[PDB]
Amino acid sequence: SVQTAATSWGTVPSIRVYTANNGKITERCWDGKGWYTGAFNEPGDNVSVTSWLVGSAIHIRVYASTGTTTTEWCWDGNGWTKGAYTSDQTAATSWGTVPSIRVYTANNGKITERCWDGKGWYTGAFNEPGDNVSVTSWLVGSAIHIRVYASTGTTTEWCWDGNGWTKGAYTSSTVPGDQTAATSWGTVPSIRVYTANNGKITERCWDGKGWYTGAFNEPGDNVSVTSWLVGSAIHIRVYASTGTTTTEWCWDGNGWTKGAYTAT
Repeated sequence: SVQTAATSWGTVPSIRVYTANNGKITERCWDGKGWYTGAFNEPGDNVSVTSWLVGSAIHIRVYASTGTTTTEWCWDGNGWTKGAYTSDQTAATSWGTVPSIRVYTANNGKITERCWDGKGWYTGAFNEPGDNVSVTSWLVGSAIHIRVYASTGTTTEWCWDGNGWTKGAYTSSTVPGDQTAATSWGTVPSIRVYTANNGKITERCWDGKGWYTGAFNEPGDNVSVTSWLVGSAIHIRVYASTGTTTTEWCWDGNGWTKGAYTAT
């Protein structure tokens, strides 16, 4: 299967899905006005994405990986520029507006972190075993809360609450080498952790009071996910991948419906 990562922003919204097929990562945009190919094209077998907003514009970071080489590609409004990231399988997330970017790298079963406080990159304290990694985070107004999902060749949530990593209460039924995705929203928060286990992606949910299996159930060997808020209404977009097929599935508070993105 192809490998996919996605990001969204704004209440329109605008969604960016980056699909790595045979060493060439390709973009597919959605400005609320149709799916159209984007100006992003770089070499890569793996890609993870994150984005924030500064002012009325967007800033996208896209982390392409080949072997053990991870080159960052920036969109500060002005073209796709090479980044200053040095360090395969990766997962990125941001917060604030400086911003602050963590990029967890599940190179060779040991997940390692690279942090950006705005003043250069520096290796972070995170060092946990696992083949696949996903990440999500959220702000409470002062404290950042990161949830890192490590899957040994069993998925183990790791929790940073502004003070030391601690093992999380995530429970799910996985298969060897399973592939995971995650998104979050709200202050509670609400977490949706999707895992790909031999062509059948499942959902595990946490509204703040006990994990529980979600309603989502579709076919796929890879999952990416993103969400956004229209009011207190959350809209999630999950991208399942099999071969080159990539079917978009949409939650809009009203059951799981198919999505406008082509299978491709």
